Order: sequence, then C-alpha cells, then structure tokens
Amino acid sequence: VKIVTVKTKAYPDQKPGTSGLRKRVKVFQSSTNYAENFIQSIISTVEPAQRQEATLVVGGDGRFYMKEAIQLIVRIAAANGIGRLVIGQNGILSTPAVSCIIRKIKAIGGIILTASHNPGGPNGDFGIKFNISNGGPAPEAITDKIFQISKTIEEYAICPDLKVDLGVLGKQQFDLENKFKPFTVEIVDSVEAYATMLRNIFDFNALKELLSGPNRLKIRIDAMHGVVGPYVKKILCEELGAPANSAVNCVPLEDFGGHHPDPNLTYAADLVETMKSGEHDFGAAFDGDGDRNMILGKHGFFVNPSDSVAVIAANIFSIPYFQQTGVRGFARSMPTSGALDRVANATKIALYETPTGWKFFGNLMDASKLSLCGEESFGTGSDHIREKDGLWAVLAWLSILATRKQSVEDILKDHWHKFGRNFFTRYDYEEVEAEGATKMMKDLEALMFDRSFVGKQFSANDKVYTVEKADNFEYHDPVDGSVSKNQGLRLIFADGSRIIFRLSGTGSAGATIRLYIDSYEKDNAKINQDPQVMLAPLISIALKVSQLQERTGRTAPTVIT
Ligand SMILES: [Mg+2]
Repeated sequence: VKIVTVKTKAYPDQKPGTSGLRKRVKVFQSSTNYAENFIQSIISTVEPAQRQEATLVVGGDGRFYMKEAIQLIVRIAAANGIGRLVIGQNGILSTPAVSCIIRKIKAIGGIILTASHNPGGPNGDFGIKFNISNGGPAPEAITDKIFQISKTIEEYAICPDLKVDLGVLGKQQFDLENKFKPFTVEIVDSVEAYATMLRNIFDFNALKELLSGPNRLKIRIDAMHGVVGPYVKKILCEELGAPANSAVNCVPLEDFGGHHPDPNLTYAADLVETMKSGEHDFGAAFDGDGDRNMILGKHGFFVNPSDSVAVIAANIFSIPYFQQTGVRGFARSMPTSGALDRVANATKIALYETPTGWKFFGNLMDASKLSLCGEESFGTGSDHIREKDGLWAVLAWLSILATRKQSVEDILKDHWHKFGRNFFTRYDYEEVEAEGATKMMKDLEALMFDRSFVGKQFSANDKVYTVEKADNFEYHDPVDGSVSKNQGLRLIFADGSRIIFRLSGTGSAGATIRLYIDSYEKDNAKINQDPQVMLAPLISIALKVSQLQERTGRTAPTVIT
C-alpha cells in the first residue's frame, strides 16, 4: 500500500488522564480527525528510529467503535514505520492480557481501547489508553508529551488502503510503496498467553480437583457481557472443568448487553439474586475490561474489597507464585480499610499506603518492594503484571478455598476473629454544588489544623474516639521522586478507626464527595453485625464535624458501598 500524509488541525481537549483519553463515542466519530490526531500523537512519542524494530500490542474490551478504532491504529502505525502490531483475535484482549503480552514479548507498549466500567454502544463512552514498556499505564510525563503534540499537531501519516482481518489467527504482511521492510500484524488467540501465565502462577491440578470433582465447589462467574467472558469459558470451564452453567454473561457485547460492566451489589444485582438461593459456594463479577472484581460467598455474603486483599495477604503462601517469589511487601490506597495493615503488622511485612491509582503500585512493584496490593473500589492485584487483575483475584480466592477447605464465610469469620474486623463503608454524594463542597473541605481542614484538634474526643453511643492524628494526606514517592499533596482529609483515631474525606469531583458545576468510614472492632461480640449499624456512631461524628448537610443540603449519600 501507499503511505499518505494528511494535513490536520489540532484539538485543545485531548489530554489523556491516568486512564487515557475517555470521551463519548459520538465525539470520536463525529469530530473530523479527533481519533486520527490522538493515535498519531501517541506514535509520535516513539522516536522515529526505534519504530521499525518495535512492536505495539493493540486490544480492547469488545465495546462499539473498538473494531473501527483498531483499523485506524493499524493504518497510522503502518504509515509511521512501526514494524509490528500484535492484536488480540477479533480485537479482544482484556487489560490484564495486554499487560501480560507487552512484558512477555518485550513490546514497546500497547494501546487499549477500553473506557473500563463505563457504558458502551452508540450512546456510551469510548476510551484510548496507552501502556508503556513495563506493561503498565503511561505516566504524567508521557501523557503530557502526547497532550502537547496533540495540541500543536499539523499532520498525520496514514495508509488509507490497508485493511486487516482481525478474525484470522496468524501473521499478515504488507508491503508499503517503495519501502524496503514490510509492515507485520500478528493476530493472537485472546486468551492463550494470559492463561499460560496463570497456569504458571496457580496450581491448576488443585483447581481442577476443586471445580470438577464429585464433591466439587459450585461457582457462578458473571462477566457482565464484557471482555472477561472468553477468559472465563476457556480457563475455568474448558481447562479447569467447572460446569458450563458456572459461566454467566460470557459473550462480549458492544453495549455490554445494555448494562454498565461495573462490579458491585446493585450493578451486578443479577448475580446477587442468583447467590441468594443458597446454591453456589462462590460468586464473582468483573468490570468491562477485567482489572476489577467483586467476591460473594454462599447466600450472597458480600466480601468487602478491603477485606478481600487482607484475606489473600493472610493466606498468600497457599498460591505457588508467592512460594517461589517470596512476599516483597503489601500496599493499599489511603482510603482503603486498615484490614490489610493488621495482617502486614502481624506477619511483619512492610505496608505502604499510597494515593489512589495504579502508578504508586507500579513504582513499588518495579522496585521489587511490592507483591500484593488493593483498593476499596473492587481492585486487587499482584506484581505478576502492571495493571490490576480481576480473574487473577478469583483464582487466588479459589486457591485459598482449595487449600483451606472452609466456606467463604468461615474464612472471613476466622480472619476477623484473629485480626479484628475493620467495618468499612464508602458514602458518595454525587452532584454536590462545587462552592459548598470546597468550603466544606477548606473549613474542616482549618479546624483539623488547630493546635488542639489532636487529643480531641468524640462519642455517639458507647465508645469514645480520640483523635490521634489529623491531616490532608500527602505522599512522597520513594521511586520516581514525585510529591503528591492534597489527597484527602483524615481524622485518625487512637483505636485504629478513621474517617476520610475526598472531593473527587473537585470542579465542574458538580462535585463528588466520597466519605470513607473505617471502624475497627476487636470485640468478638461486635464483629458479626450489619456494618451500617456498627458504623452509625462514626458516620454521625463525620457528618457533624464536617457540617456536610449544612454545606451541601444533602440529608443522605447518593450511593452506599
Ligand atoms: Mg477497569
């Protein structure tokens, strides 16, 4: 084919976030050269001389416009000199499978066409994310470079006649006019490299015993019509042997079957209705692109994500990878509960508390100081790759059930009985007016910084909470040097309980207040109650010291997780 140079005009808004460039599907398809300038801007960050020998992994979550943005990447990458692109079959590759493949073949990076748990279809959202050579998300320095280039871009190169069959396994080669080396595109089974990686991490003979035997464990895995559907069928049913009705919504749909692929009790209510019946021993759900997960035990028992990372941490040697690797360190984002800290202190393993986001975890994993990490927002991972991994957390739970031979609920009651329970909840106030919400944060922080706040006591039934430390979290990264400030207000009490306030949506008309309550209970009489009843005293203290109702007019949160 011929390489053609197209003059373009730059856009002002293409600034990739930590999740790449997320925008409504109609913007990508209706704004002339929007996608073409973003893709050309990504490729321009690879020095022209390093491109011929380079390989780019390209894949997405199955959503609408994914096939159409992949043919565009092929046309621009070809005309720009990239030697090879490895693409998942039919365009499908979960975010953990793109991280696995970059690292495995030493790819220069990958482009993931996913807008994560967001909606797909003619009316949804579309996202373009760039991962770099360590298989993890591109850092600020690199997304910045892409931003600069996209705003000052005058031209892009494209082969307009190049079309690739994505449904075909194998190598496709194309000659580019007068050029001396051909462009190569390798289509790859979506699941194979990722399942061979997992076959080496976990013990598949113990898992085959656990799922296909006489006395097998009964499981129900909901992939929410997202990308993990093919991984669940090929690894769990076909290789490990679970019955085919163990896999639900396992066919990727372009609109995720009209629902949001977001793993929590109400977005995945279907799977919770199935669990209520008492039939299965274990249940799980995944987000759109496979890096997040929800765990459920028998009868619908919810395993909180902050408790899920502490159970794998307390039972990590039951997984072969960690027996061979050793545990290098534990980590949680700041707002996640203190359950993991209890296990790290009991076990004597370093615990790192970071701002939310993957970057702080990548840094520590690349420094060989982090083996397992978690986030309260259904996120769990290990250093096997440099993205979170939803199915990996399900196989780490199944390995703990195989080894322990007890139900999900008995593992948790047993954990709470050894370490104490960190009752935890996350309150979201969603379109708060921004002046009221900022004033609420500014006033609570002026109050918190008074020289006599530490020492202050609060009560709201039996227990008294004594303020031990109070601050606006700041993190100084030991690896890339960065200093992150203004990450959230914390009232840390001497008993191990904490109240955290973050204004995530800081500015648009609308703002989002996320309030996190973490209440430590060691009394073996209190550890088994409903968390909303046990957290009610500390939630009252939080609304009252913050004057949130007064500041926002809200009498209740939008969502309680
Ligand atoms: Mg995701």
